[PDB]
Amino acid sequence: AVAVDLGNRKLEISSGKLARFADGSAVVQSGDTAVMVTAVSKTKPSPSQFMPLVVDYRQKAAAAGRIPTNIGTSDKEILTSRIIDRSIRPLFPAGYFYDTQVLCNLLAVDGVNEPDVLAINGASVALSLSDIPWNGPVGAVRIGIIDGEYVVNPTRKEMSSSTLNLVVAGAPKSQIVMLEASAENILQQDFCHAIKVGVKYTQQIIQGIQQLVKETGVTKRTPQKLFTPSPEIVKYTHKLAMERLYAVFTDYEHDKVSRDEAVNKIRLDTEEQLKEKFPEADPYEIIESFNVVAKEVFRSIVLNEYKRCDGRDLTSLRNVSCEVDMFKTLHGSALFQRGQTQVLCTVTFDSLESGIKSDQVITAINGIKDKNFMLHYEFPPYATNEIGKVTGLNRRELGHGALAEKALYPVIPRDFPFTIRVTSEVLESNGSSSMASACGGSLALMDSGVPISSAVAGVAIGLVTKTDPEKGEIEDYRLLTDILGIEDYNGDMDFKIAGTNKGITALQADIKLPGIPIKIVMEAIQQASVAKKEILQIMNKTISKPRASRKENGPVVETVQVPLSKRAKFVGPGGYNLKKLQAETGVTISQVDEETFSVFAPTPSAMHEARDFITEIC
Amino acid sequence: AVAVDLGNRKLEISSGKLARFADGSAVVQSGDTAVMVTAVSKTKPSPSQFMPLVVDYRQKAAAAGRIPTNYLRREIGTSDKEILTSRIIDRSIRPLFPAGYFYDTQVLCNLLAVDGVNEPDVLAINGASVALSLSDIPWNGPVGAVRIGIIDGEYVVNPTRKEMSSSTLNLVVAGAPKSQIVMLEASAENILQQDFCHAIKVGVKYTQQIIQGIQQLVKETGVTKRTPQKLFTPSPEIVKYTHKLAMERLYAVFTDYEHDKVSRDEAVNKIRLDTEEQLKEKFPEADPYEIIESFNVVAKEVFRSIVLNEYKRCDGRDLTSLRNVSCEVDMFKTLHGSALFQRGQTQVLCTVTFDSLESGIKSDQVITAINGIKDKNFMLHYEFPPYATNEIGKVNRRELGHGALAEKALYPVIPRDFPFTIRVTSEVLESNGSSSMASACGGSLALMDSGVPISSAVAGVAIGLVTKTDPEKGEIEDYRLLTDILGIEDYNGDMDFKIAGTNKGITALQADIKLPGIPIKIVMEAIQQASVAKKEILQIMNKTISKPRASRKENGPVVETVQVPLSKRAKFVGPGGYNLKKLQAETGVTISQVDEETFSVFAPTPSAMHEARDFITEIC
Amino acid sequence: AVAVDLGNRKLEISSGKLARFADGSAVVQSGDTAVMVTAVSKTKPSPSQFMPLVVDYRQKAAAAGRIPTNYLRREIGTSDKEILTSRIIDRSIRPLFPAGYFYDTQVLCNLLAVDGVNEPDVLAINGASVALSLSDIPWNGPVGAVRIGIIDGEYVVNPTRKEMSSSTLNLVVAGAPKSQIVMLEASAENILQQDFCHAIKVGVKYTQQIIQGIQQLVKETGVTKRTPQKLFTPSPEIVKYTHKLAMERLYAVFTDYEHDKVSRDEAVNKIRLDTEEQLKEKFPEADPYEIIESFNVVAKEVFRSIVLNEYKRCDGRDLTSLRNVSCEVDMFKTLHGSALFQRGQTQVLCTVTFDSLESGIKSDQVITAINGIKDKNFMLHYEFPPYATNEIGKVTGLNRRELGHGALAEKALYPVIPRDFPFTIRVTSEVLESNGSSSMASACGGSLALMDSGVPISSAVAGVAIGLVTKTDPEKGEIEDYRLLTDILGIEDYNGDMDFKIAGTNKGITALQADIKLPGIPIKIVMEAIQQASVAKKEILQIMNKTISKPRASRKENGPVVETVQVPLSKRAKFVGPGGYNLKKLQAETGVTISQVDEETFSVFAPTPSAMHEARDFITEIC
RNA sequence: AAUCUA
Ligand SMILES: [Mg+2]
Ligand SMILES: [Mg+2]
Repeated sequence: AVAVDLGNRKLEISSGKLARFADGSAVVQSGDTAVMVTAVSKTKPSPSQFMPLVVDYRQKAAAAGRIPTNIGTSDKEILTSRIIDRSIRPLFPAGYFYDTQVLCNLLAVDGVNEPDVLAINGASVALSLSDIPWNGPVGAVRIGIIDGEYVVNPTRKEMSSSTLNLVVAGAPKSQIVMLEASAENILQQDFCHAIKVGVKYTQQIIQGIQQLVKETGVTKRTPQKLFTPSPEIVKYTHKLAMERLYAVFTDYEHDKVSRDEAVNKIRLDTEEQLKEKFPEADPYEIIESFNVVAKEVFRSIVLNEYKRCDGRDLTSLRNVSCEVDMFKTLHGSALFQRGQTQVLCTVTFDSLESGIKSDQVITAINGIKDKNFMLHYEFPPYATNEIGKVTGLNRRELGHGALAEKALYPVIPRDFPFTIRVTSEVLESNGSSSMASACGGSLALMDSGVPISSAVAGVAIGLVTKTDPEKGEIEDYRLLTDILGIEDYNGDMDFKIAGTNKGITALQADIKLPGIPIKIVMEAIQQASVAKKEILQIMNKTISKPRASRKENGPVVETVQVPLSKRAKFVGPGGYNLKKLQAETGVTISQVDEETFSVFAPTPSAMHEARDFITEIC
Repeated sequence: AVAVDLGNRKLEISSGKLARFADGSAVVQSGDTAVMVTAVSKTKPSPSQFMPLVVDYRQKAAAAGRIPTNYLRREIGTSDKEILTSRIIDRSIRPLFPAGYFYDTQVLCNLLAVDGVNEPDVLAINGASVALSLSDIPWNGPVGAVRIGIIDGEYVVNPTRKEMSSSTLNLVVAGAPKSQIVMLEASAENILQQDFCHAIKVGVKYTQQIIQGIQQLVKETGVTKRTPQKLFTPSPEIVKYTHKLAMERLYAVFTDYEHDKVSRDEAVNKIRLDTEEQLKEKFPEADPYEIIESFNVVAKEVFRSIVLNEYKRCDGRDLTSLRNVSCEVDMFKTLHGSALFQRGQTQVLCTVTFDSLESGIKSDQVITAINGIKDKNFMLHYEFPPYATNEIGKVNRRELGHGALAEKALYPVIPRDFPFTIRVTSEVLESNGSSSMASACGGSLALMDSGVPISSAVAGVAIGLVTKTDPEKGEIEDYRLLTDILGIEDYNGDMDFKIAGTNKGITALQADIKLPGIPIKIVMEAIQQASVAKKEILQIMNKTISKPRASRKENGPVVETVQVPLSKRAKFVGPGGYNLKKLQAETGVTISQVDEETFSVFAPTPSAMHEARDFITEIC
Repeated sequence: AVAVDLGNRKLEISSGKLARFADGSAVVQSGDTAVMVTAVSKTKPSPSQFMPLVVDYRQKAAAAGRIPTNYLRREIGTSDKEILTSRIIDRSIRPLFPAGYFYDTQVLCNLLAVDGVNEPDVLAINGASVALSLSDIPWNGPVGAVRIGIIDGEYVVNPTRKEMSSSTLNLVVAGAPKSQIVMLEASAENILQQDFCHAIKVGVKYTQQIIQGIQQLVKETGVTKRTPQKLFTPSPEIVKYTHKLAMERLYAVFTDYEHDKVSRDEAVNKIRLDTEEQLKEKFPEADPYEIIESFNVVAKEVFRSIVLNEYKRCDGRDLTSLRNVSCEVDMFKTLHGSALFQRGQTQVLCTVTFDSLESGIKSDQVITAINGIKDKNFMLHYEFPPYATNEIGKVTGLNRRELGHGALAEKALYPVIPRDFPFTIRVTSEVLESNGSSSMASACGGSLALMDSGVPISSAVAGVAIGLVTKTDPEKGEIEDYRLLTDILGIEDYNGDMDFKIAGTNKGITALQADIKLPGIPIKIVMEAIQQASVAKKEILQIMNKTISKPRASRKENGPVVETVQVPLSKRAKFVGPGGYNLKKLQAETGVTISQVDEETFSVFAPTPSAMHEARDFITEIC
């Protein structure tokens, strides 16, 4: 057991008592909250030609106050699993194509110490003490700002009064592997200092975990094969396809489909030559060698020539155009276009009672939104000309919706008369769809008449690094503004950051490298601030201020007087008449007093239909 | 952009603005309702040896687009109304795909906006036609879809929501070029056959106007169709070789009138397992699947040649004769109503269960709204267990579609203001075709056996079709309409024309046309032919039972209200209704408070009422 | 159309009327309750290398067939009672299928009618037997199934619903011809062993009469069995050659008492890899599965021969010795109650949480809550995470295994749970380590956690599993010798003949589930399996009593607290908000449950006293 | 999916 001190917090880490059959197990305890994290990795190679890592963070009695539920994973559990997955996936060795599952069990929760941060550290310790190949321990802390003071691992009470909710995962040598933040439109300088404080605290956790690894003997397994392309067949692919790929990536009038088809034309014209040259080569190895050669050729152009595949410099945006009031019956609407990415954002007002539901146990599972504000994000298969199932929601769609929701959350007004639901549908996808959902969402919010404090613009910052194979240190790098899909795919990170013209509201740094220096992170934040200014200026031309009032076809809430003698007929047997009227019409009726009822009509026409029934009944 | 005028209604078609990445995309707008339909088809052939076409119609709100909470909940992802609309769109566009187009195709419908006036389901069908027409996906001529209603004796094209609630007909017609009919799906309030037939002719006329507008939009756009990598149809030289190997043996099998479903299928499979192995030797390089489909083509042609040339079915009937129909009722004492309907080798078990009126409404508004209350307090659950075909399967879109059709058939004769919620359960114990239509006949018997005072008995039948078509002109030379088709005649036929009604009208219709459209003359004669069969079936059913029972069974449910004083309300109801909720789960009764002093109690059985009564008395 | 008389009950059995397309069909009727059971078996062999038998018992209504649920089946899914009934039917008919029958088989039960008096679950087992007997599916002799209850000290066959609610024993017996018990499943209210044993003897006598009636129906129908395309059993000459290679190596592994679960399995797999290559070159044309199953047969025979010949288990103990048992309580402060039970290499984490009495009522009370309400407000939730076996698996929802094991452990602890407890008792048993008996360890750990939580259970409950290794005549098929094993490991359950799980207090039996893999076993073997487990259970209760012998005098300080706060009538509208909006908002944001109990009284339930502070401030500020 | 906690 090792105790790590973090200011006024203490992190108790232990292993060797529970779940000893697993490849790796660890118990991380803070206060009275204990999380057991387990890592299991299969020994046989996976049929899939990639890393089949899955993280399942499960909560027992998932509610505020620990109400024991006792079928579906909660959205909070899904988001926590994605944060853990992003913290540990970069540190896995390349070619580790083995099925791996990390499971988090909430042994105890005291309602004071948040178990989500403990689960990330537990995943690090379980992997560190296991035989699973994994490069270096990571440390995860949460940084908040309470009354201008930075606090490490704030309690539940402190988090409720914090202007920042930032989670930092750090690697050895003060590297950063994961950033996930949501701020109440705080200054960039305050945001930058919180990352500096967080990275310092993760180093203390890392050296504590390293002490635990030193005490208990850890022998790493030897995988039967690491599925990385052979260097001698990678460099032969370079000879065949470098010139053709170079012309394609300097062909500045390509679009998304044309560039992809041109690359695939070279791939089909080179993969067959690779097969004859190396008959014994793995069929997947042939595929990955072309991906390796294409990726490095793509990045070499950016590093050497400071020019991108579509002919713009490292700091300029794509073509941005937007419009509002697309359709008459929508309460609010906006079509935001950025390059070849198109998002349709719709604002629908709802009754405040639609935020709560029946099944109060289920209601506490997903909670109640503080501002009665939610964002539903959809990524239809036709956005990328693909076939896919539309039932349910993906993990990626849930995560993208949460990021866009917390980007717009700081500017959403308090105590709005209606529940605000924003539906962002990605009609066309070429990268930064979630950030486009924030810009289009704010445009649609202003079009619907919601008096938001400021317009919110999001942007994605890419990164291309030259890393020496001798030590793994970064010597040169380029930061790209408003990256395309191919730049995210061939890049090192997807630094999605949103905010108003005077602050930052959300951040999600999806770093594919085993860690980046804090210097790069600071420069990416500054670079994104300038790009955010340009996007906001374009957005303000379409609409700069919220409309003076909501659309005339919007919802209306009015009270109806029902006498105590006639109320039996009004509600019927067990509320049958009220529920029947709420099904044939969208009107929601909720009793307020013994002689009055509150009627919410989604449209003025629905109000007329309901009013006819109320008079006829009474 | 092209505008099509359909009487007093206007249709707006546009493309090139939204979802430019999809193979095809279109926005269809009527009034303030706009629907975007996209069509994506893969380039590589699908591993499955058939057409993998899936239509997903999605709604962003419920109750005429007035429930914004609907698509917040990914749970309860799809409703029955969405499934039925997806099946309608699928039936309208599936027959127009080229034969052998084994490519994964998905058609997705997004409701951009709905005004609560114009119905988006018909616009979705037209949007699917435009998206496919403008795309590079190989697809035949444009399909126009309209809805025809009868309001105050007048035929209305694309009636609004208000007009639909007052119309005696809800008919959806999909038309191909040259006034062909691709899909028919109607629910009628027991209207006359002549009135029904006129609406089909009116609808076909209106669909041609839509096809004209879509054709102009296609002309303006530079639409170029892709060349598929391979169309998976058997080679003509292989089909012709299979013909001389198995035509005589298949002919003897289909002229043997002593075969049942299993014996005929086994005899056909015996020839298949004898000819396919010989096909491999003659064509070593042939695609293995091509061999399976070659025998299917030969068997289908031999099967149809007998009906056309000899006017005789495979079981010895003529074109108009029905199968043996036997009925039974009151088999089980505890069931409120029951009926066992047998038609040939098709056996359907129908059960009527009476429930409380409040049982039809869920505990939350959102789920209640998305799956709205039924027009009457009546629903039909349709089950197709795997053992009905001696198969193994998990315990469905097809069962939902069949149940909706059987519910549509029986809905017009269901009485109004019935004290209980009528729930009809149809279980296909044995399947040999027209199981859904047998569910309508058996359901009528079970409703009469349970004591439900239906206005008239309802019988349904399926009409087959066997055509000889010109290989060059594509025109129908001669055709045979078949009465009460078997399963094999559906499989080898051109359409499955399910139509139900009383002795004096038509209540439901669903034409599953597998041809690229059929002439309106064939449809009119199929309706007339089904009228003759419907009368004969109703005559047999009347022998088993001709009128509803004078009263419900003595074991049936009963409602009665008990008095609870205000002082005893706290003890009786309990903490937050806990005591009431415990009772309604133990004894099976349902207690609903109707006023301050009295509670209404519904008990499924008189014994269940006895159990709840004794427990209630000791508390009070 | 054959009627079987069982005392004052009748079993009407018929066929040839409904669902004639199925390979087998039968209608079994008792009183006014009728059940149709169908059996469909494919003719083409399954691509899998085992037996794909699935039983789906489906109901069309809940609460004795009062509230219909078939229409909502798409949304409500399969109820817990249906899953448990399917497992009982599966256990009754699975052992009688011939070895090597690798063909997809589905047995479907359709409840034609229920009168609320005769339970259809027993008729479904008999209907499965008749449907298989009259079908062409290769199946062994008919199986009769009865339920035995003890009402007022007398034994009742197939008790009604009214009688079952007054019975101290809910025992279901499935019997084979010649009085061979094939399935046992029971839940007793801490009854004596002598009374329990007599009920089994009575039940087997009644199942013989049903078998006689089914045999009469089969004879008059004229049933002809199909000939399977192939029975996938290893060739006798292939097995013999495998026994010439792996016999000595496997014998050394199983006589090496220093092994644990992982090392022993790794040692066996090392021999498996060595032998399979020699088998492949010796029999190149052999089925690749046949090579695999040949080693399994040889390894099973070597493993069992040591127990029979030498009376010693693979870990060195004797037939009656228990593995090491360690117990802990109060491992976490915030848990209302917790325990850590270890038995060899089987570790179970048991947690007790108290909720309000209204947490046992679902959302759709009229229809969803009808799927089940706990009698004593007590339930056990059993989880088997994939890392207990060091495996990877899907981890949302419960499979049939976890529902069955949780039901068994819940029934073991149910008799000792007190009555009129102020809170809803919820026990969660998570298997952290698995080496053969986790469901029984959930009963022991659950008893410890209940005492640690402060619940005054009548007595401690201990569960044990009894294995069985038999020597069977190749020609006659009669058992000539047998050994009963106490506290079996996973390897002994896998290579054994039965998984006899029984639990109870020091004075009686509370639960039983006999997972017999043989096609029936003599009643005397079952008789002394109960007796042997009585000795084993006594020793386990001695170890558990050392850790904790009596429940704690009071519940933990951080436990739930419930009391009522008065809300004035003039401001009740503000307190509840629009349509109870404020109450639901407070419940989601704090966790407290507020339920109106009078015209001015609201009962507040708080999971923790700290959360009650938050709620009390909220009520104070919102008046 | 279903056996299978080897
Ligand atoms: Mg077992
Ligand atoms: Mg077992």
